Amino acid sequence: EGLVVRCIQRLAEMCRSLRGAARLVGEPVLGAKMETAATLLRRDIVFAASLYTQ
RNA sequence: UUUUUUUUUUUUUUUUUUUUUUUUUUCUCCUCUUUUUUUUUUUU
Repeated sequence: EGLVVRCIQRLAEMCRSLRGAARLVGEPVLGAKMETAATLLRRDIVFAASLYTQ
């Protein structure tokens, strides 16, 4: 479980980039399920990163 | 005996206004027959 988190943060970028395409076309049927996936993917272990973040 | 790297949720907020129910048409139009008109009066 070291490459799973990196695969996750690679997937979330393309799902964050499909919204701009659905908005460009004008088809929010997919642009809504991409927003739901984007909010359904964000966990807290992903953002842990380093020790002295803040 | 299968390594290394590929960032992410638009920036902004400390804008004035001194009025008053309604609202605006329809034309001139043959009234039939015992009458002058009776009348005081009293019991409410």
